[PDB]
Amino acid sequence: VDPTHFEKRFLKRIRDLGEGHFGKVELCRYDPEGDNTGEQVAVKSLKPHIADLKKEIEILRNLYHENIVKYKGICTGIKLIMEFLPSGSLKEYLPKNKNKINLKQQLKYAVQICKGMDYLGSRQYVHRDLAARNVLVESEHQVKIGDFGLTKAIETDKEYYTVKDDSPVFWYAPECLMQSKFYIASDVWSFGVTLHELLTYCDSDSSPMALFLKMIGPQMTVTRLVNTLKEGKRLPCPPNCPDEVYQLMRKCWEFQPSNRTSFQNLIEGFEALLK
Ligand SMILES: COc1cc2ccccc2cc1-c1[nH]ncc1NC(=O)c1cnn2cccnc12
Repeated sequence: VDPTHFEKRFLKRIRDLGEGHFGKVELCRYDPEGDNTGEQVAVKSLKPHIADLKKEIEILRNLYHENIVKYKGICTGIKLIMEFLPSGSLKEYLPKNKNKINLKQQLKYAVQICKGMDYLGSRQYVHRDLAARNVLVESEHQVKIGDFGLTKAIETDKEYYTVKDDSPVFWYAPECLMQSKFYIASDVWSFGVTLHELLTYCDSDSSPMALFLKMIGPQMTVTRLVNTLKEGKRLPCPPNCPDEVYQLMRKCWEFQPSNRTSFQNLIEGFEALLK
């Protein structure tokens, strides 16, 4: 018996967790005993792209880190089976838990995101989609990177991956916008934007999209965004965020990828502030 092979007849749908343009994640119970005692699992599938999901499954199958969502297996068309985290993403959890999550916890979550991300980089992958919606809450003390839908391997001895083919433009570094080039330093830029979200408790009115649209004016959006970044304009300091924290966030946003901070330097910076 292969423990990573989930039989369709025992995989019982409970409800939707979230839906995208091409796929969805559902809460299922794998119940071979048929008495509702089986384990709850998160199941990613496509709407009735297939080749991309198979590449995603093989990426996650080989990633093992305390801050990366656990691969469980497959249901073969194919479905990706993962551990279920009931608290959902930071985007859903943070607005409902402000009283529980203070600055010290936001900085520990920031460290955890950086550790998962530094690990993905050491395995030669560029995430391309780091945003709060992709960071899952295990507990009030732990987060995990929860999706790898856009993840690409960077060729040995190369610095970036060029993407051929709906992009999260308000989280994208200037090289991603202008040349479709994705470096490890591009994920650091996206991390800076995710840190801004975490510090605002994912407030929709001060989302990266809302804030950049106010700067540029509410097919032409991306050109105005690139121009705004070339002028040196950046997302403002979050309310109640100390300047020393905002300075670390600003180091994620150096125009040139080679001038940006590393995830290791960010971890060191946050750990210095936590003392
Ligand atoms: C990362 O979340 C999504 C990714 C998607 C990727 C593609 C399409 C839809 C997606 C929806 C979600 C999502 N939206 N609202 C909550 C959640 N996910 C969880 O609540 C969740 C709970 N354990 N779990 C394990 C793996 C993945 N997701 C989860």
